[PDB]
This record gives sequence, structure tokens and C-alpha cells, in this order.
Amino acid sequence: TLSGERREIIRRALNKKILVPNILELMPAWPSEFQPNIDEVNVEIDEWLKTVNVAKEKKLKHRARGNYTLLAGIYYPHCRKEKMLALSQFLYWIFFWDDEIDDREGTILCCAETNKCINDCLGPEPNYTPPPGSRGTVEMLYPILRDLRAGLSPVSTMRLKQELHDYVNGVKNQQDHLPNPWDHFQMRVDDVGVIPSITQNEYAMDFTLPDWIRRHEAMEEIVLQCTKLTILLNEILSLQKEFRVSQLENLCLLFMNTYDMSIEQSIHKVLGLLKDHYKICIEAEARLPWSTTDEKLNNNIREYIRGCQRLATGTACWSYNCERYFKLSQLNDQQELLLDLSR
Ligand SMILES: CC(C)=CCC/C(C)=C/CC/C(C)=C/CSP(=O)(O)OP(=O)(O)O
Ligand SMILES: [Mg+2]
Repeated sequence: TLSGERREIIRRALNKKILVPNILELMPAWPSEFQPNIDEVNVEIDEWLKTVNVAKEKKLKHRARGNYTLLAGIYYPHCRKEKMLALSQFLYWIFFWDDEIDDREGTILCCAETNKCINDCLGPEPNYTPPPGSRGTVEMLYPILRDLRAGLSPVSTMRLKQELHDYVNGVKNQQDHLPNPWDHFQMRVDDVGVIPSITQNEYAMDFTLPDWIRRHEAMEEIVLQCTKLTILLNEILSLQKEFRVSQLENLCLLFMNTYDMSIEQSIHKVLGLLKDHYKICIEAEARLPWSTTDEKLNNNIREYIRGCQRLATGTACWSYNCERYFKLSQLNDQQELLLDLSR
């Protein structure tokens, strides 16, 4: 039965302490940087948060523990200051949205109102006014999508539209055995909401990758590998948080269930998977359609793949610099995380 399978996992992982190596070391060629105006933008974000129709205590818990302006600052360390507000706001949207919707009918209603908002704002007849009904996490999305679209070409807008629809519908669609690990991992590859952040590098850096390059197999592979990398490192980094509220559909635990690995072996398996996909990602760059003549085009290709890589390294770097997933005291002097599956 479900309970039996979930029972044994809780028993097998409970109170386990697992020291995790510094994940950024597994991606050595990809550096972590910080946008230089994070503090100043956070002042603006704090004032803006006062008007978001989310509960004060909830907005402050997100700001205090997740501090998504910092995540935007690591994803987009070289953007100009004026781009940082909309990037940070979007990240507060997606984490607030995910939180409120984390009841079948409520999820169905909100997803449809959110898809409506996405179409309203990014589609062929733009309407940025929220309907009078709108719940807080939908009402706040209209000005965010409007501001992003103002800095995007219609080519990038179409990609952001489809990527946001994919994320929304992945959440709606996900509602006797724990799931198979590959099934879970592949589900997160399809549904995880990292791809709108790759596209927002085009807002952040004020460029458009041509679609013929975006559809090239090497670019498609770099986007995919970086999506897989972000997910994999998140499986490890979020394990303590997820296990503490007994959300056992965590890749590490699914490896424990399906293959009877220890929690130590399972985490080591995910780390191996990160090394494989990083090496695959690195190989794809030589296959990209680099121009022999066009400096601007090659700077755009460069920037776009750096956006992809910073999603992987930046997600890690941010997790090591906030308390969304663990207490920062759990990191030692060389940034090894001591997971604690106590509860
Ligand atoms: C960390 C990561 C993969 C991405 C950060 C940047 C973006 C755009 C993430 C997608 C949005 C959400 C809700 C991620 C939560 S996965 P979780 O493990 O942090 O939260 P959960 O434990 O599933 O509630
Ligand atoms: Mg997770």
C-alpha cells in the first residue's frame, strides 16, 4: 500500500545527517556573480510588497527566508539596475503563486484565471487590467507581465507565454505506490518553472535570441541540461525541507524506495547525475551555430547560454545564501551542507 511504502521511507531517512559537498564545485567552469544593486532594488521591492494582496506574514516569510531579489541578482548579475525590479517581482509572483496553490476546484479555478492573465498580457490583444474578481496572486501578475513584455521582443514574448502556460498547466495537471524516480524526474523536467527565467535573461540583458538558434539541437540541449541540472541540485538541497513536511516525492527518497539505496547512496547518485549532465552541457557549446562574422549575434548566443548556466549555478548559490531550505549555520567553512532529517 501507499502508507506502507511511505511509512518505511520516513523510518529509513528519519534523523539521518548527510554531509553534502559544495555543489557549485561540480560546475567549475560556471561562476556565480551578484548583481551590484540588489540592496537598492530590495528597498523598492519592500515598498512594492506592501501593495501585493498576499498576507503580510506570508510576504515577510518569503522575503526573509527566500529573498528572491537576491536570486534575481545571481540569475542576472550583469543586467542594468532598471531591469532588476521586474525580474525580482516575477520571482515573488511565482513563489507566492506556488505557495497559495500548493482542493481540486480551487486549483482549477486559479490555473484558469492565471492562464487567462497570461493570455491577456502576452497574447495578440494585450489587456493589462486584472478582472475585478482577481485573487491576489493573479492580480499581481498583470503588471509584472506587462513590464516584462515592455522589455521583450514579440519572439521572446511568445516563448515566455508558452513557458508560463506550461508551468501553470503542469501544476494543474499534477493533481498505491510512491512514483518511480525517472517518472518523477521527467515530470519535473517538463513541468518545472525554470524556463521562464532563461527567457527573462532576454529581458534582463535586452536582447533576442533568434528562434532558428533557439531551435538548434545544441541550444535545445543546453537549455535542457541546465533544466536537469537545476532540478537535480534542488532535489538534494530541498530534501530536508521536503522531508520535514513529509513530502516524500523527492528524487533522493524515490531512489531509496525503488532501489533500496541508503539515503547516503541516493544523494551520491544524484550528485553523479549532476556531473554527467554538466559534462554533456559543456560538450554542446562546440556544436552551437556560432557566427564566423557577427559579433552581436555571437554575444547574444554567449549571453543566452550564460543565462542557462546561471539558472543552474544561481539556484545553488542562492540556496547557500538564504534560509529557504535549511539554516545557513548548517553550512561549514567550505560550504558543505549538513542535511538534518530530524523532525
Ligand atoms: C529552486 C528552483 C528549482 C528554482 C528557483 C527558481 C525558479 C523559477 C523555481 C521555480 C518555481 C518554484 C515554485 C520552485 C519550487 S521547487 P522547491 O524544492 O524549492 O520547493 P518545494 O520543496 O517543491 O515546495
Ligand atoms: Mg524540491
